[PDB]
Amino acid sequence: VDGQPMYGMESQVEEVRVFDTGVDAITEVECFLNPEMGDPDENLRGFSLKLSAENDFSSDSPERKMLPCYSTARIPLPNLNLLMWEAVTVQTEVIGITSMLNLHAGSQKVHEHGGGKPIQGSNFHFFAVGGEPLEMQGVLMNYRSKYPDGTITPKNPTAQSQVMNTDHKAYLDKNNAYPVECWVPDPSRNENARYFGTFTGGENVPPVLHVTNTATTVLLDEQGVGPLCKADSLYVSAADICGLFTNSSGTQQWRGLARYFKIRLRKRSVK
Amino acid sequence: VDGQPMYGMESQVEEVRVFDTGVDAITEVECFLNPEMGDPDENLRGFSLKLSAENDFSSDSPERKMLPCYSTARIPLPNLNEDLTCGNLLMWEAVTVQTEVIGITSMLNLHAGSQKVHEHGGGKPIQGSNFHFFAVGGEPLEMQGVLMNYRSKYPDGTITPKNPTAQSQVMNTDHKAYLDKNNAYPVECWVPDPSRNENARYFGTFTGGENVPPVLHVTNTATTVLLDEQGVGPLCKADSLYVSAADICGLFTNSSGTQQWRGLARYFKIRLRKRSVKN
Amino acid sequence: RVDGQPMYGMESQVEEVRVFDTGVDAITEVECFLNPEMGDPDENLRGFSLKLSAENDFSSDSPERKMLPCYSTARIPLPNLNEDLTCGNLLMWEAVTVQTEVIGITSMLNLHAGSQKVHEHGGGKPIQGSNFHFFAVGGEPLEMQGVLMNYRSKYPDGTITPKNPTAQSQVMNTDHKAYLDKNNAYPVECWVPDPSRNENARYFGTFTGGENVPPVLHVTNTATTVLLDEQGVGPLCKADSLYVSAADICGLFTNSSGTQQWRGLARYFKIRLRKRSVK
Amino acid sequence: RVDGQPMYGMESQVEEVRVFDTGVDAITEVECFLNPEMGDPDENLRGFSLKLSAENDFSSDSPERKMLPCYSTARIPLPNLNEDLTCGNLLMWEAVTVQTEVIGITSMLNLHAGSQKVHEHGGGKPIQGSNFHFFAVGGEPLEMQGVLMNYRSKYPDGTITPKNPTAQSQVMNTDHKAYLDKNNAYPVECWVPDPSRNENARYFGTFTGGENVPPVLHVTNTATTVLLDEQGVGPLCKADSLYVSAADICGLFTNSSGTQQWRGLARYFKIRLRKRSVKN
Amino acid sequence: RVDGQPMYGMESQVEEVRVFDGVDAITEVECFLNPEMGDPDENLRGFSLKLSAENDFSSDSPERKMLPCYSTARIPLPNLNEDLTCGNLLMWEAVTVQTEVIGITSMLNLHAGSQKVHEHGGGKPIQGSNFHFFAVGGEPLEMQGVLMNYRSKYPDGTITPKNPTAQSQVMNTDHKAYLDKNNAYPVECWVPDPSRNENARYFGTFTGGENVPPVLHVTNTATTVLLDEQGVGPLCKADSLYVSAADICGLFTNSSGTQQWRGLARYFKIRLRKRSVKN
Ligand SMILES: [Ca+2]
Repeated sequence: VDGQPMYGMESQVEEVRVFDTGVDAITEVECFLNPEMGDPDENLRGFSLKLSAENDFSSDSPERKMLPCYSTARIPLPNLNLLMWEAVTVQTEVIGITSMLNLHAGSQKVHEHGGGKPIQGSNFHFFAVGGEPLEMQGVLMNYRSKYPDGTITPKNPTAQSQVMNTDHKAYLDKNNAYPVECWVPDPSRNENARYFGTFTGGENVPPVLHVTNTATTVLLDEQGVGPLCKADSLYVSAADICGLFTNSSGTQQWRGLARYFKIRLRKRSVK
Repeated sequence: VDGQPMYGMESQVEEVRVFDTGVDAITEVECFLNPEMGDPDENLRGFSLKLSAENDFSSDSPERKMLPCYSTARIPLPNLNEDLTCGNLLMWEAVTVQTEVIGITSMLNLHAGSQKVHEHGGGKPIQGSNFHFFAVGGEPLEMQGVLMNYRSKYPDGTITPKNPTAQSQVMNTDHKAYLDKNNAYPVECWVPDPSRNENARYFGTFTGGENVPPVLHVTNTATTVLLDEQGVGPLCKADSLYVSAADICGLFTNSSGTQQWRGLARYFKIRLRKRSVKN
Repeated sequence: RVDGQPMYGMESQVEEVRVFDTGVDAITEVECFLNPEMGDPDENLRGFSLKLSAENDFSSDSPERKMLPCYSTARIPLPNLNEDLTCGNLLMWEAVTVQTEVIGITSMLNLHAGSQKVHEHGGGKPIQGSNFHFFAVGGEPLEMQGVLMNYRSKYPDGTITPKNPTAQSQVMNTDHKAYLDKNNAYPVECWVPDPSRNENARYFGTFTGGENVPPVLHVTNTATTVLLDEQGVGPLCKADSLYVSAADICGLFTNSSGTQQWRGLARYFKIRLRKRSVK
Repeated sequence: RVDGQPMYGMESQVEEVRVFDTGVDAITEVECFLNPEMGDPDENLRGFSLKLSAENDFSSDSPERKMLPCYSTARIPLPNLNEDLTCGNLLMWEAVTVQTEVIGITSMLNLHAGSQKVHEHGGGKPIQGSNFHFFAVGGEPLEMQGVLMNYRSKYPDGTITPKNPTAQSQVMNTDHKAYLDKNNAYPVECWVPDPSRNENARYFGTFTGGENVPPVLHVTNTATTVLLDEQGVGPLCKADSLYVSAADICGLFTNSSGTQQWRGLARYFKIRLRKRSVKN
Repeated sequence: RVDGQPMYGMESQVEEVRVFDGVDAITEVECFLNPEMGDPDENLRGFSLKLSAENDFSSDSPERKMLPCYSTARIPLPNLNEDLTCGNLLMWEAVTVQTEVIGITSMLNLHAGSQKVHEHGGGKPIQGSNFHFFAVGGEPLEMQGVLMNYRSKYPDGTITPKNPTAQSQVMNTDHKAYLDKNNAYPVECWVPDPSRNENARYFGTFTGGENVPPVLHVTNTATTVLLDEQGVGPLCKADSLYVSAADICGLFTNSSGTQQWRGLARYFKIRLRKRSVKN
């Protein structure tokens, strides 16, 4: 899996803490994923290319830099070997939500003499923690969409690809390649990961984003077993499309933000 | 019941797992229902025909491909009483269900088909009136008919309240039906009958209006318990499990201003156990 | 006496009576429905009001009967329990739980009949705006308090409204006490359940006001309201009579002309009763 | 001293007093109501404000009395418990629970009287926009903190507003402490419950601001607010006085002319009290 | 150093210190933070300068008085160790916090300054993008910088991410700061750092959009518990308690159509206990 770097010089692991009261040592990993909104030039990191509109389904050829893609990373863990790292809990929030209080830069005035238009409209907030790559199912608004070089989209789509077509199974195995609009986490798989997403659609939808270091998601299933890290690898996945930025011209760009992860792991004996 | 296929080549059962630690054997059935929004041509699977408007109640003849219909399927289960003696009935009991709508991110395509929100703007998101509904039962879902307009003339290929009257716009107890055909019972004509469905659990939210935002959640960590107050889930009569859905996500608005319903498939993971019952 | 929707005879709105008897603490379930009373301006528009007037000065406000939604109510007769008991023993039916939902919420997905196009080439306008959803289960008729938008409103023949209203009738006037003793007569806009009484009933209501309010309605056979108070006592059925009350104004229907009508739906009730010893 | 809505005598807004006493731990329930104080611009428009002015410069902002909704409050007198007790024994009434709802929420379904048509041939405009729903139960008067949109506002005779306001009065100015000691005098726009005080009361408020905000109002006789703190102690009625406070601005009524008036409704209270032994 | 809003001396924003006492004495500290919205002149305390619009990302130079900043204060606490022998460390531990925004009803003034909503109408309520945030810690709040536009040129009197790059619009780990100065860290530049703040609890909700209604609750019955999973609250390491807030309520629209941020103060009641710790 070719994800965002989680070792070496550009590593997005900010801290590793070990809590050891003699038995059942907990390892906490603090890391982040950057959004992959399309980045139309070197200065507009975290934005998409301006959106096209009204393309007939027969001639729908979106530009690469217009398509937000899923973020993912493989975090390498110490080799234990059968003892496996088990993901127990995750704290996660979107980083930089207050940046949207800048109404002076770039955004269309709401009216004569007014401030800039806030980022608003369709948003998607999603994260996953797994012991293997996230498993995706493809579903398309329009099966005839012609997707650009550098994206991975449902192969040999049909009209059924607009509903459920079981041919479209993929691993989230490349960062910044699987367009959010083409793929969802596969509810029929991901037996070894936990995923969470909310889509809110509409022109005037307000973004609502919460931050707190007091909220924890438990990753243990009903049997008290968390995701188990195959090949000593921990997989984090995100999509955080916050809404649409409206320029003075009236053009619209997706805006995305990074997601923080604190994952608590323990060593677990397994068959 | 003539539903979406759940055996053979086109079966919409994706996986059957059996968890057997000697005693409490659980069978998990993973399946999906496709939406039945009307499918106006071979390319627009999951959409309706464009919506007509302002038909007088006296001349209201909606086209078949304009009407979303309920989805349903019969899942066949192993026979349990094949190797048992008289007086012993083992039945499959639906204990829990995990369900979510499949492909909710597809609505982040604002480049294809949808009217610009304003000059130089992106496409209009799918929005407006939506209905999200699912049912798990040991027999076909039981429906009650209610009509906006009793005089509506419904097209060939649909099953709608027979001999409607003005009372059919409120409660008319004549309009009882089994959801016994997939893609035939128009969502606008039928609701789950609260007076029946003693052997199923159903769940539905209608949200009406022009600008209603769709709000859809996905997670493999949420489970609905199907057991009643006595700890009994739906019991599968004739070794048949029934899943039913309607997932009208909202209205798609074309450049022209024409509007089509957009629907998505629903996933089901149903946990079943064997239960001893009298006779 | 209470002159409600019929709950015995040929036109009875009791759909089923089940008795669950495992030797002790027999439960009787009553399944019934109330139809909405939105005004029914002609024989074809059952469940709708007359079109809404606007801008009447408070000094000349004379709304038409068929424009005013009214509260629904019914007396359900129960078996006599004291026919076969000796003196000093009073057995009463006690309402323990209620399952209730609005019947036919999907009927609002008909956007082809009657409703004004949302824009050129568009579908019909969904029902939306001000709504009120209310139900009560009691052992006696529901007790009402009158409050008026405008005390000078002149209410039509066939309605019962606050007698001798004053400016204080626009806030709290304690003269305006009434029993919900007639179906389709007490205008919703004039009356609320009296929080100062109803010691022997449970009531529940949500008002949502505004032009563009989206309707949100849930259906499920898995949700139960417990009617027991802190002491574990439900409503007690005086004179062996169970009282159900409802108002389900779903929002406003907008015609092609731009005229608006209230749309209402029926409400289902499943009430669990047990026999209780009382002094 | 608190000059509130009448809660004894001929005009008393106590509707019922029920006593439940099974020999021990007697509960007294007090049922009462507060009327809204929206401004009442003439004798016929009880429950409404004067039409709203707009665009007054901060330097010349002189709102009319009948344009300002005010807090409602009342002192309910309770029996003395200490008349036949000896020195060193103090019994006080303790507020344990409250059931409260807004009275007359369905009155807003009158779209035929007074309200501007929503469009040609349409019904009247529903009441909507900025609303405030607030209630308090206490063993002493409600304690208020003043905060002003505009400190230079000149408030009319008949109102009590922050004395000698400053620019800091638009944020937190600790000079602006008051008791809610007069019904229909403390303008809602000038005052909030003081979170730094009210140790002997429980208060609850939601403000929702905006042009198109829908009113959402619930009624049920099955919902109870527990007034007990973490130690299981409710407000103590220290001079045998129970204090109820409310503000229920439901939104704006729009006339045919386009003028806007606040519309308010009364609030019902059922308060359960018990007798509690307290130290001298 | 933390140069915050005064919490000792004549201008102290500590309103009360209560002690509840035989063994586990609780000290309650009641204080407030004022908002720092920019205060464009001596009369407009709690407001920002009118907002500019449409600055190209390459020429974005916002004025100081246009930028809301985070509020913070260091509250000094009694020394506990003055009469203890070495190897014994008593520290103040923050257990709970009650907090609300002060003066939410001030937004019911629709007569002063605000543009009429329409001819003959009242003033436009404050509405749009808002941010409500508070923190309680035993050390200064730790911030991460993120920018809408990395090329923004921030005015003298602010502290903003040093040497920003395109990555500063997403996650750039160079932008670490302590909230060490009141009215200097612009809200739009900084968030609490989830990678740090091991010794504080923070809570924030951003709601963006033109027409967002402000929703604000007040009650003295709601408490936030600050204890972690081990039952340990923030520990005030140098006998210093840190409170931080940002309460941008929305936009005020003048008659001209110009817009200003409006902010309000936040109250804090913090319950502290003495806790024995290792040196
Ligand atoms: Ca009573």
